[PDB]
Formats: sequence, structure tokens, C-alpha cells
Amino acid sequence: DYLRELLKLELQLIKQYREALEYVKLPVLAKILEDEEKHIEWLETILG
Amino acid sequence: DYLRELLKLELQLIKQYREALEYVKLPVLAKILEDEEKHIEWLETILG
Repeated sequence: DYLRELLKLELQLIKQYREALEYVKLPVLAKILEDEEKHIEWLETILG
Repeated sequence: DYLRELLKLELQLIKQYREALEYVKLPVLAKILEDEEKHIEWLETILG
């Protein structure tokens, strides 16, 4: 509920970022997706 | 399409993060999302 839209969507964005990486053929996308991944991880761990 | 994927579907998150900011009472969410906003801005501006 609170987190489907804040993390569960983020998962598909990281995933989609890997698709767009190839189409846009730029390592910057991989760096953006990576950096986001850590923030997203903060939600997908939330202390634990 | 790539941008529909990593811009439109990004934007809703920054939106939903705000929806789920005040209820969650962690400034971390706004801080995370601010960063995300910049990351997404890269796509929407795609300057270089």
C-alpha cells in the first residue's frame, strides 16, 4: 500500500532503466539507474 | 517510449512520494525523492 508506489514501481523502473540503457546506448543511464537503486534499496530494506 | 518509461512512470513516483511523505514523517523520503527528481530531470532535459 504505502510502498507499492514508492518502491514496487521503482523496481520496474530499475528494470526498465536496463532496457532503456541499450536503446539510448549511454553509460549515464546505467549510472542514473544505479544511483537510484541505492535510494530505492533504502525503501526495500527500511532498517530491516 | 523510452521516455514514457523513464519519465512519465518516474514522475508519478515523485508525486506518490510526496503523497506518502507527510504521512511517513521521514524527511529522508523528500531527500531521496529530491535526488530522484534530478535523476529524472536528466531524462526530461537530456542535454548531455
